[PDB]
Amino acid sequence: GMHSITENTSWNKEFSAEAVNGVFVLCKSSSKSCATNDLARASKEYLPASTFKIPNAIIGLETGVIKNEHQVFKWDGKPRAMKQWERDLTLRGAIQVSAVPVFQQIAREVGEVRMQKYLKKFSYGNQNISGGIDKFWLEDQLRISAVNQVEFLESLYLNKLSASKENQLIVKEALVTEAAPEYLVHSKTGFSGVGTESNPGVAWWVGWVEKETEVYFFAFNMDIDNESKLPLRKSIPTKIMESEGIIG
Amino acid sequence: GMHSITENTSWNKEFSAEAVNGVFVLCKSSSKSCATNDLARASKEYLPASTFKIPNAIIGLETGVIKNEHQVFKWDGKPRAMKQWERDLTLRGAIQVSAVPVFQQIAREVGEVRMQKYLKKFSYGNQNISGGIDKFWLEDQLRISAVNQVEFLESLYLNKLSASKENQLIVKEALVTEAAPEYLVHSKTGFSGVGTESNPGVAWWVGWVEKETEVYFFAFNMDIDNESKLPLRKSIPTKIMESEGI
Repeated sequence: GMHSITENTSWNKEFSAEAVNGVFVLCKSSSKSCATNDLARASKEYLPASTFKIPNAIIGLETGVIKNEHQVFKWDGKPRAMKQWERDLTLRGAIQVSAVPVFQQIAREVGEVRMQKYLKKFSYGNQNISGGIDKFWLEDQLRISAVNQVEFLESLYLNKLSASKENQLIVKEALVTEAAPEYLVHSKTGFSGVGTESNPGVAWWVGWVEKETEVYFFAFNMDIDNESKLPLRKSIPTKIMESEGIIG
Repeated sequence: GMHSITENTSWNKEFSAEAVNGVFVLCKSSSKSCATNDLARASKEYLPASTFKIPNAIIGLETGVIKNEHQVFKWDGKPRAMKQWERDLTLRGAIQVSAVPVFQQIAREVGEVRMQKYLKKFSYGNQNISGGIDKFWLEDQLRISAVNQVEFLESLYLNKLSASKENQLIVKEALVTEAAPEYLVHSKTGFSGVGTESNPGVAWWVGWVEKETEVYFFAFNMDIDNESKLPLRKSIPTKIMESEGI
């Protein structure tokens, strides 16, 4: 509830320029002041892909599966699907390089019962974790909208998720992607893949920006059927936020 | 403490090149593996200046003087020593720009008895807060060594100070100064001033670097009698950390 959202089709400019079907949701201060290029798509649910590392990390910490912020996730030396992952990682490292196999093992250890419990507590999308504990967020039935991502991140920002404050803080530091004296960005990407014939994949960028004493929450997604379009998931939102005087 | 520290006078190069008198302490993983260019100076206590914002912030939160990490520190329009501080500020913003007025008010509200209690729990330097509740970490009185800085920051890193884990995490995020996927820096500057006739001031840089799965704790100070030398408080420790692959 209490979300107040205004459609502003002038933001479509950055999408049509690139022939992208997508949505940006941007909120100033709180979910009581949000704008989007597309009201319908703002509420449409998509696979979260690696944006699911945010709740997964919090759940891993809450359940004790992740011992504390200093746990090192060791590589067993066996092939992983991206070279970036073939190394020992911190929790922050694993989140920042989107190290799927690290979070797959976290998920397995959390287990279905506890995972379901926390997604209900977090109101995380359709809360559908069916299809395999180590892959549901990448290829099964879990879906969440940009609106819901914004409400979830706002809760995280405020430490109001149903988790310890210290666990929320740990995950928040892990999400910092830009730090300057008066400008701080927390963000996470996701990418489900290129989809299938007439069923595109989804790319995400979600997070929040603290500028001076203001805070802006954001969530972006787009249909994607070609990996070469992937950088648009950051550049389109960056341009919109620049046009609003934010990126700065 | 349990610090194991080795003198390496090869690190003196980057000082004498710039005609600087100072010390660098650098530890890999923990205080059990540290190196310095000068053991004696590494243990010598100096005025912390704005590096004191780290314990002061923690104590601010512990005592409830700081509401929480979302507290805004409103400006009241009265001119301040620096333009930069003539705006409202978050906790992080105030630390990052070293907004002394903000922390003076925090200190006053904390009070002597509590400030003393906490500096004792933290084993923070000589624990000398005499000379006025809002003055003691500037101009003389309180002094801390580079070694003690490292030990304190390692405790903070590990959430082992006598303070809530929450409050430590809040202050740790306020100290982030560089963020990349597998490189994270937490750091804080200090600079007491240019001081006097061979009673020079002190510049500090303290913090830690997380690179891949390793962590490095550092503390740097140098004598400074000329505001123009101030960039060296970063460049000398940068050159040394670079030479070690950090």
